[PDB]
Amino acid sequence: AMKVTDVRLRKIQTDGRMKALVSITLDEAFVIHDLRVIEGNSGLFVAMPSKRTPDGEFRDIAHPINSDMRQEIQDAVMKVYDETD
Amino acid sequence: NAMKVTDVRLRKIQTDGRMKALVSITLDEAFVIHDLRVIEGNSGLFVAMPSKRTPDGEFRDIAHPINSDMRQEIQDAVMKVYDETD
Repeated sequence: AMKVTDVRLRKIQTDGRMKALVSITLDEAFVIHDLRVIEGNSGLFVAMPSKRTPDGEFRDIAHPINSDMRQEIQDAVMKVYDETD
Repeated sequence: NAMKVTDVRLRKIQTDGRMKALVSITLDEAFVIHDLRVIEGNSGLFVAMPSKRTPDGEFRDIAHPINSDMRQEIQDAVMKVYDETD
Protein backbone atom coordinates (compact mmCIF):
# COMPACT_ATOMS: atom_id res chain seq x y z
CA ALA A 1 0.00 0.00 0.00
CA MET A 2 1.08 3.58 -0.73
CA LYS A 3 3.20 5.14 2.04
CA VAL A 4 4.05 8.66 3.13
CA THR A 5 7.82 8.36 2.98
CA ASP A 6 8.73 11.96 3.87
CA VAL A 7 7.15 14.97 5.57
CA ARG A 8 8.69 18.44 5.41
CA LEU A 9 7.05 21.31 7.24
CA ARG A 10 7.54 24.83 8.44
CA LYS A 11 5.64 25.86 11.56
CA ILE A 12 4.00 29.27 11.59
CA GLN A 13 3.78 31.37 14.79
CA THR A 14 0.39 33.17 14.97
CA ASP A 15 -2.98 32.85 16.66
CA GLY A 16 -4.45 32.25 13.21
CA ARG A 17 -5.83 28.84 12.26
CA MET A 18 -2.95 27.86 9.90
CA LYS A 19 -0.14 26.35 11.98
CA ALA A 20 2.22 24.90 9.36
CA LEU A 21 2.79 24.51 5.62
CA VAL A 22 3.61 20.95 4.66
CA SER A 23 4.98 18.85 1.80
CA ILE A 24 4.63 15.10 1.72
CA THR A 25 6.34 12.48 -0.40
CA LEU A 26 4.54 9.33 -1.52
CA ASP A 27 6.50 6.07 -2.17
CA GLU A 28 9.73 8.09 -2.56
CA ALA A 29 8.43 9.06 -6.00
CA PHE A 30 5.95 11.92 -5.92
CA VAL A 31 5.79 15.12 -3.84
CA ILE A 32 2.65 17.07 -2.92
CA HIS A 33 3.11 20.61 -1.65
CA ASP A 34 0.91 23.17 0.12
CA LEU A 35 -0.74 20.89 2.63
CA ARG A 36 -1.41 22.70 5.92
CA VAL A 37 -1.81 21.92 9.59
CA ILE A 38 -4.91 23.74 10.79
CA GLU A 39 -5.96 24.25 14.43
CA GLY A 40 -9.53 24.92 15.45
CA ASN A 41 -11.24 24.44 18.79
CA SER A 42 -12.64 21.10 17.33
CA GLY A 43 -9.07 19.83 16.95
CA LEU A 44 -5.96 19.73 14.76
CA PHE A 45 -6.11 18.52 11.20
CA VAL A 46 -4.13 18.33 7.94
CA ALA A 47 -5.68 19.79 4.82
CA MET A 48 -4.79 19.10 1.22
CA PRO A 49 -3.71 21.88 -1.19
CA SER A 50 -6.98 23.41 -2.45
CA LYS A 51 -8.47 25.84 -4.98
CA ARG A 52 -11.58 28.01 -5.20
CA THR A 53 -13.85 26.33 -7.77
CA PRO A 54 -16.25 28.12 -10.30
CA ASP A 55 -18.60 28.33 -7.36
CA GLY A 56 -18.13 29.19 -4.44
CA GLU A 57 -16.30 26.54 -2.51
CA PHE A 58 -12.82 25.07 -2.09
CA ARG A 59 -11.85 21.65 -3.41
CA ASP A 60 -8.68 19.62 -2.90
CA ILE A 61 -6.20 19.79 -5.78
CA ALA A 62 -4.75 16.46 -4.67
CA HIS A 63 -6.31 13.95 -2.24
CA PRO A 64 -6.53 10.31 -1.19
CA ILE A 65 -9.46 8.29 -2.47
CA ASN A 66 -10.03 6.47 0.84
CA SER A 67 -10.66 8.30 4.12
CA ASP A 68 -8.36 5.79 5.86
CA MET A 69 -5.47 7.22 3.83
CA ARG A 70 -6.49 10.77 4.78
CA GLN A 71 -6.11 9.74 8.44
CA GLU A 72 -2.78 8.04 7.62
CA ILE A 73 -1.45 11.29 6.07
CA GLN A 74 -2.77 13.27 9.04
CA ASP A 75 -1.07 10.95 11.58
CA ALA A 76 2.27 11.08 9.68
CA VAL A 77 2.12 14.90 9.35
CA MET A 78 1.01 15.51 12.94
CA LYS A 79 3.79 13.21 14.18
CA VAL A 80 6.32 15.55 12.50
CA TYR A 81 4.47 18.71 13.54
CA ASP A 82 4.77 17.64 17.19
CA GLU A 83 8.50 16.93 16.73
CA THR A 84 9.10 20.41 15.24
CA ASP A 85 10.41 23.36 17.28
CA ASN B 1 10.87 3.26 -9.51
CA ALA B 2 7.28 4.47 -9.94
CA MET B 3 3.71 4.15 -8.76
CA LYS B 4 1.35 3.49 -11.70
CA VAL B 5 -1.10 5.94 -13.20
CA THR B 6 -4.17 3.69 -12.89
CA ASP B 7 -6.73 6.18 -14.21
CA VAL B 8 -6.73 9.28 -16.42
CA ARG B 9 -9.59 11.68 -16.86
CA LEU B 10 -8.93 14.10 -19.68
CA ARG B 11 -10.86 16.92 -21.36
CA LYS B 12 -9.52 18.37 -24.60
CA ILE B 13 -9.67 22.10 -25.04
CA GLN B 14 -10.00 23.65 -28.52
CA THR B 15 -8.10 26.90 -29.07
CA ASP B 16 -5.08 28.43 -30.77
CA GLY B 17 -3.52 28.68 -27.26
CA ARG B 18 -0.94 26.37 -25.76
CA MET B 19 -3.12 24.48 -23.19
CA LYS B 20 -4.65 21.57 -25.07
CA ALA B 21 -6.25 19.55 -22.22
CA LEU B 22 -7.10 19.50 -18.52
CA VAL B 23 -6.25 16.23 -16.82
CA SER B 24 -6.83 14.37 -13.51
CA ILE B 25 -4.80 11.27 -12.70
CA THR B 26 -5.07 8.49 -10.12
CA LEU B 27 -2.00 6.81 -8.68
CA ASP B 28 -2.15 3.14 -7.58
CA GLU B 29 -5.99 3.28 -7.30
CA ALA B 30 -5.50 5.37 -4.17
CA PHE B 31 -4.47 8.99 -4.70
CA VAL B 32 -5.86 11.61 -7.10
CA ILE B 33 -4.13 14.68 -8.54
CA HIS B 34 -6.22 17.19 -10.47
CA ASP B 35 -5.43 19.97 -12.92
CA LEU B 36 -2.50 18.50 -14.79
CA ARG B 37 -2.35 20.26 -18.20
CA VAL B 38 -1.30 19.01 -21.64
CA ILE B 39 0.78 21.83 -23.09
CA GLU B 40 2.13 22.51 -26.55
CA GLY B 41 5.81 23.25 -25.94
CA ASN B 42 8.37 24.21 -28.58
CA SER B 43 9.49 20.59 -28.97
CA GLY B 44 6.03 18.98 -28.82
CA LEU B 45 3.24 18.22 -26.34
CA PHE B 46 4.02 17.47 -22.74
CA VAL B 47 2.21 17.23 -19.42
CA ALA B 48 2.59 20.14 -16.95
CA MET B 49 1.74 19.90 -13.25
CA PRO B 50 -1.10 21.43 -11.24
CA SER B 51 -0.21 25.12 -10.96
CA LYS B 52 -1.97 27.40 -8.47
CA ARG B 53 -1.97 31.18 -8.98
CA THR B 54 -0.70 33.20 -6.02
CA PRO B 55 -2.39 36.41 -4.87
CA ASP B 56 0.65 38.30 -6.23
CA GLY B 57 0.49 37.08 -9.83
CA GLU B 58 2.91 34.16 -9.65
CA PHE B 59 2.31 30.39 -9.73
CA ARG B 60 3.14 27.44 -7.49
CA ASP B 61 3.45 23.91 -8.90
CA ILE B 62 1.58 21.81 -6.33
CA ALA B 63 2.84 18.29 -7.16
CA HIS B 64 5.79 16.86 -9.08
CA PRO B 65 7.48 13.51 -9.69
CA ILE B 66 10.88 13.23 -7.97
CA ASN B 67 12.32 10.38 -9.97
CA SER B 68 12.75 9.52 -13.61
CA ASP B 69 10.43 6.47 -13.63
CA MET B 70 7.60 8.45 -12.01
CA ARG B 71 8.17 11.39 -14.38
CA GLN B 72 8.07 9.19 -17.51
CA GLU B 73 5.01 7.27 -16.24
CA ILE B 74 2.95 10.47 -15.90
CA GLN B 75 3.98 11.77 -19.32
CA ASP B 76 3.37 8.36 -20.96
CA ALA B 77 0.05 7.50 -19.26
CA VAL B 78 -1.50 10.90 -19.89
CA MET B 79 -0.23 11.38 -23.47
CA LYS B 80 -1.43 7.84 -24.27
CA VAL B 81 -4.95 8.98 -23.44
CA TYR B 82 -4.51 12.35 -25.10
CA ASP B 83 -3.52 10.56 -28.37
CA GLU B 84 -6.53 8.19 -28.10
CA THR B 85 -8.79 11.24 -27.75
CA ASP B 86 -10.41 12.70 -30.87
